[PDB]
Parts: sequence; structure tokens; C-alpha cells
Amino acid sequence: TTGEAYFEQLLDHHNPEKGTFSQRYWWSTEYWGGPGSPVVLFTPGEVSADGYEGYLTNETLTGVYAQEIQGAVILIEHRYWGDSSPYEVLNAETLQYLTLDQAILDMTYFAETVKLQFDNSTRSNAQNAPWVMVGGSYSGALTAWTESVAPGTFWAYHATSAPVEAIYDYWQYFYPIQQGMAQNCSKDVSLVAEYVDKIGKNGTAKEQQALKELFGLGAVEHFDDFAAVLPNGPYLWQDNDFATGYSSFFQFCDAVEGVEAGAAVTPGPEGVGLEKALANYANWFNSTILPDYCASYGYWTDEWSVACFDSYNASSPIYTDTSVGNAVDRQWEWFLCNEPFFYWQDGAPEGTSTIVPRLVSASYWQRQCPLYFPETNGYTYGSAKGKNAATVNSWTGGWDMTRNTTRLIWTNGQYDPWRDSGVSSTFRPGGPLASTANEPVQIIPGGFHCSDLYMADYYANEGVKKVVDNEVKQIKEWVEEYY
Ligand SMILES: *[C@@H]1O[C@H](CO)[C@@H](O[C@@H]2O[C@H](CO)[C@@H](O[C@@H]3O[C@H](CO[C@H]4O[C@H](CO[C@H]5O[C@H](CO)[C@@H](O)[C@H](O)[C@@H]5O)[C@@H](O)[C@H](O[C@H]5O[C@H](CO)[C@@H](O)[C@H](O[C@H]6O[C@H](CO)[C@@H](O)[C@H](O)[C@@H]6O)[C@@H]5O)[C@@H]4O)[C@@H](O)[C@H](O[C@H]4O[C@H](CO)[C@@H](O)[C@H](O)[C@@H]4O[C@H]4O[C@H](CO)[C@@H](O)[C@H](O)[C@@H]4O[C@H]4O[C@H](CO)[C@@H](O)[C@H](O)[C@@H]4O)[C@@H]3O)[C@H](O)[C@H]2NC(C)=O)[C@H](O)[C@H]1NC(C)=O
Ligand SMILES: *[C@@H]1O[C@H](CO)[C@@H](O[C@@H]2O[C@H](CO)[C@@H](O)[C@H](O)[C@H]2NC(C)=O)[C@H](O)[C@H]1NC(C)=O
Ligand SMILES: *[C@@H]1O[C@H](CO)[C@@H](O[C@@H]2O[C@H](CO)[C@@H](O)[C@H](O)[C@H]2NC(C)=O)[C@H](O)[C@H]1NC(C)=O
Ligand SMILES: *[C@@H]1O[C@H](CO)[C@@H](O[C@@H]2O[C@H](CO)[C@@H](O)[C@H](O)[C@H]2NC(C)=O)[C@H](O)[C@H]1NC(C)=O
Repeated sequence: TTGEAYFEQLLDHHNPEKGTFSQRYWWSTEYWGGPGSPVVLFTPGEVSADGYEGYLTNETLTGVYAQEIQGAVILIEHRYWGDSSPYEVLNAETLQYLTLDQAILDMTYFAETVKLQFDNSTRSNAQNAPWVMVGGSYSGALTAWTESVAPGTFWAYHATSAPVEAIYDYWQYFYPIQQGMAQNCSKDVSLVAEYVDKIGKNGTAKEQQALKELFGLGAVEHFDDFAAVLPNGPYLWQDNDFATGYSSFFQFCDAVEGVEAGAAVTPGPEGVGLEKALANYANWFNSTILPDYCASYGYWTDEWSVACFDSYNASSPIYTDTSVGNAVDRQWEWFLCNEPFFYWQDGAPEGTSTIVPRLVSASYWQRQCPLYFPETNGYTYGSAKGKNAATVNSWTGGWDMTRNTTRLIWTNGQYDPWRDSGVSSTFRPGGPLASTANEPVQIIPGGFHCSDLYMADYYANEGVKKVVDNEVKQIKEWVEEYY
């Protein structure tokens, strides 16, 4: 049996008397064992909960967990998304309560205090029953940070592809993509990305314009903004999966190496060279990607519109649409500018090879925060009041929260673009966290973003199956310890 309910969440957990707001949540007792049985808690994170109904199911890791431990599952919508915002206009004033501190106490308070329709008794709240927090991507960092910051409510935690370390200049976002990408495609995307830099730095107004026209982006005023489209190639890697097959990422690397989908003859490890890779890249963007791009924000109808790419128009609707269901996910942008997480997705520093133009820099992204959030009735975003990535790592422990852990399990993906801000990062001091009995961690060979949350991956790849079986076994053994 299933249901949808509303929980009256505290607006300010340190001031419970500024009042409440309504937060949307769903539950299934499909595998529930009755009072005192476990509860598996999940939030989609930085997104409306519309369409996430599958996480109540054993087609996702969350239900698989519930089936094996005979618990219920509850999907909770994160504050400020979907039907769970305390305000209908999101600016620097109203967004003041969208904070990691508040999100964390949101879950512990919910688990400790919600009056569940399938159990009016207190006997399945977190004080009298084991609650398992599961999350991937930011929700995984939320799971882990709750273990770090408010340890005593949930019984166990599983965090997959969690970016627990806040990083300002996060060029390492593209490092795993470089590694897992084909060699020829890696070298050739490096060539094009470094050419865009040389034209933007040491190049003429005429050279710059010509280059921007190869992509069909001649009307883009700022060269900055043109360089920011090129990761559209590497970005597709995050849409990968062990069941996506011949996916859009691989279609892009074929376009760059000048071949058709099932070609008999292909380039070797060294690729096709700059003059050829430049044209294929440029033609791939103008042909497949650019059409209807801006139109997918709903703010423009023109199929060949080029306005979405203008990050300097302070009046663009990507900045001024303050509605809860805006298109750019400004709520997530607030965490980046205010917490501050940053995670700015940039080209590598000068010593280091890059598949993204170095023009796409931390400053490029930082600049956009006051346009997303102009100063409102005295309030700003935190990185303008002096906060930085150490503001968060000081509090959460970042990478080093692994030092004292209890009943928390990590999964990461070998080629996950969010790997290098998580616990298995190659840049973390000492290298990837070593697995221990007390604190297990495993890396999915060849893995992408949260590639163990969909069961389609379980059947499609024998590596995921090993990882899914071990962690399901660890969550079972740990919950049994509650009795
Ligand atoms: C130099 O540059 C080259 C050009 O870019 C580059 O080649 C490209 O490499 C990438 C990465 O290796 C290839 O992507 C893979 O493609 C696999 C499918 O290949 C078949 O389809 C391709 C697409 O073409 C389509 O074309 C038409 C379209 O209508 C149709 O034919 C159909 O749609 C085709 O699919 C073909 O390109 C490909 O061609 C092979 O066979 C041809 C003869 O028929 C031959 O001409 C081809 O030549 C190439 O290779 C040979 C060497 O063998 C070389 O001599 C040639 O010159 C040329 O290089 C080629 O042999 C096929 O017909 C995908 O399976 C694969 O995706 C898997 O992996 C990723 C990443 O992990 C996952 O996202 C996917 O989900 C998927 O995972 C599944 O499969 C893997 C298997 O490894 C498992 O690990 C997973 O667990 C999962 O398994 C599950 O699903 C499977 C079914 O999907 C089940 O089997 C399994 O049991 C599980 O259930 C990836 O997309 C890309 O195709 C290729 N491009 C070309 C043109 O070749 C070079 O790498 C590069 N070299 C260097 C050194 O840098
Ligand atoms: C996932 O859960 C479904 C139920 O939601 C399981 O299907 C049930 O299986 C039992 C035993 O085989 C049957 O008695 C039920 O009639 C099935 N229910 C439905 C709705 O089909 C399914 O077996 C589970 N999958 C796995 C891999 O364990
Ligand atoms: C690891 O962290 C846990 C959680 O913060 C610590 O457990 C606390 O220990 C103090 C002192 O004994 C108690 O007053 C608290 O009630 C405990 N809280 C919980 C939630 O268990 C634990 O001491 C830490 N372990 C190490 C080795 O530092
Ligand atoms: C910045 O964005 C605003 C809003 O999208 C643009 O203003 C619109 O311009 C179109 C034609 O370009 C008019 O049809 C609309 O009526 C305008 N609406 C508003 C609210 O201004 C503005 O042109 C953009 N600025 C630049 C330099 O491109």
C-alpha cells in the first residue's frame, strides 16, 4: 500500500516559532514488516520530486534495500523544491533558510517527529526503529553530512557519488571524463579546447568572430560565453550508464573523429588532428546540439535562438525567473553561491592537460552569482559576505569526515565526474579512502554517476552487481544489529 502526505516542517530549526511550512512526501509499505520495522528514507535532492515515484520500488536501490530488511520506504521532497517551498519567490532574502544546516535538521526532525499514516504509534519513528538514509549525488552528500553533523538519529547511511568536499575551482569535474574517454577523442577535444583559448587570448577580432561562426554562434557577444558551450561535449558523459548503450556521449566522440556510427575504418590513438577535429566539433554543435537548446528553457521559442548563452544580460529570464519551478534550478545555484559549495566546472590549471577551455574559469561562474541573486532588502549570498569552501569543510569535515564514521557505506564510480570531490577522489590527501570493515567503500569499475541506484545497471553490468550485492549485504547485517 502507498500514499502521499504532507509534513509541517520547521522553517528555522534554531528558531522553531518563526513557524512551519508544508513539505511533500510519499511512502510505500509494500515490504514493510509492521511496527518497529526499518524505514528507508530518500530525497531526490536538488530537484522537484515529481516523477521520482520509482524510488519507492525495487527497481531502484532504495526499494531493494527495503525488500531485504522488510522496511517501508519514504521519499521526501527537499525544501524549496516542487511543492515544498516556504516562499513562492526566491531571492536573496527568502532564500536565507535554504541552508545545508537546515536541510540536515530537516531529515532528523522528520524521522523523529512525523506522524505516519501507516503507524500512528511512535513505534516506527527513528527513536524506536532503525532508519536508513540513502542518497546519491547531492542527496548522498546530504546523507553523509548528516552522519557527520547530526549523528544520532538515523541508524545507518549509504552515500553514493557524494561530493562531500566543497571545491571552488573544480576543474577536476572533467578529469574522470578524460580518463574514461577514448584516447583519440581525448587528445582531439584537448586540441580544440586549447585552440579556443589561443584565439580568445592572442587572437584578432576577425579570428574570434570566424571561430564563433563555425558553431553557428556568431551572435554571441562575449567570447567567454562562447567558450562555455564546448563542455556540452564532455558534459554528456554524466548521462551515461551501463544501460545507455551507444549513447549521446559516444555519438559526440564519433562526430569528432569524423566517422559514422558503424564505421569500418576509424582513427588510431592519436586522432584526426586540429584542423579536422575543429570542424567536426563545430559541425556537431551547430547540427545536433544548438537547435532548440534555448527553447528548452521555455523562455524563448526560436529554434535557432542563441540567447540562453548570454550570461552577461542581467535581465535575462534565466536570472529574473524567481518562481519555484524556474528552469535553471536557481535553488541549486543558491547552494553554490551561498553555502558556498561552488563546484565551479572549469578548465585545468596551466601545468595540466584539459578537455575544456581554460577561459571557462571559476571567475566566469562566480561573476554570475549577483545576477542570479541581486542584493535584496539588505541580504546577499554568503560568498559575497566573505564565506568560501573552507566555511563548509570546516563544519562538515569534508573529505576528512571519514576519520570517525559509524555504519556509513560509500560507493563511487571510477569515471564519475563527481568522483574527485568525493571520498574516493585521487586528489584527496592520501588518495582514495581505503575500505575498512567499520567504514566500507567500493568503486564501480568503469562507473559513471550513481551507477548503482538503477537496477537496470544491476543486470546490465556484472561490476555493479558485485557492488550492489555487497552493500545490500552490509545494510542488512547492520540493521540486524538493531535487534
Ligand atoms: C578512436 O576513435 C573511434 C571512433 O570514435 C573510437 O571508437 C568508438 O569507441 C567507442 C568506445 O569504445 C564505441 O562505443 C561503444 O559502442 C558499443 C557498441 O558498438 C556497436 O555499435 C557502435 C555504434 O554503431 C551503430 O551504428 C549503426 C547505427 O544505426 C548500427 O550499426 C548500430 O546502432 C551500431 O550500434 C559501432 O560503432 C560498433 O562498431 C563495432 O563493430 C563494427 C562491425 O560491426 C566495427 O566496424 C567497429 O569498428 C570499431 O572498432 C574496431 C575494433 O573492434 C576497429 O577496428 C574499428 O576501426 C572501429 O574502431 C566496432 O568494432 C558496434 O557495431 C557499445 O556497446 C559501448 O557501450 C557500452 O559501454 C559503455 C561504457 O561503459 C556503456 O555506456 C554502454 O551502456 C555499453 O555498456 C554495455 O556494454 C559494455 C561492453 O563493454 C559492458 O561493459 C556494459 O556492462 C554494458 O553491457 C550490457 O549491454 C550490452 C549491450 O549494449 C550487452 O552486450 C552486455 O551483455 C550487457 O547486457 C560503446 O557505446 C564506439 O562504437 C566506437 N565507434 C566506432 C565508429 O567504432 C575508438 O575507441 C578510438 N580508439 C582509440 C584507441 O582511442
Ligand atoms: C520486486 O518486487 C516485486 C513486488 O513489487 C516482486 O514481485 C512479486 O514476487 C512475489 C514472489 O515471486 C510474487 O508472489 C508477487 O505476486 C510479485 N508481485 C508482483 C506485483 O508481481 C519481485 O519479485 C521483486 N523483484 C526481485 C528481483 O526480488
Ligand atoms: C565518533 O563519533 C560519534 C558520534 O559523534 C561519537 O559518539 C558520541 O560519544 C560521546 C562521548 O562518549 C557521547 O556523549 C555521545 O552521546 C555519542 N554520540 C553518538 C551519536 O554516539 C564517538 O565517540 C566518536 N568516536 C571516536 C573514536 O571519536
Ligand atoms: C536581455 O533579456 C531581456 C529579457 O529577455 C531582453 O528584453 C526583451 O527583448 C525582446 C527582443 O529582443 C523583446 O521582444 C521583449 O519585450 C524584451 N523583454 C524585456 C523584459 O526586456 C533584452 O533584449 C536582453 N538584452 C540583450 C542585450 O539582449
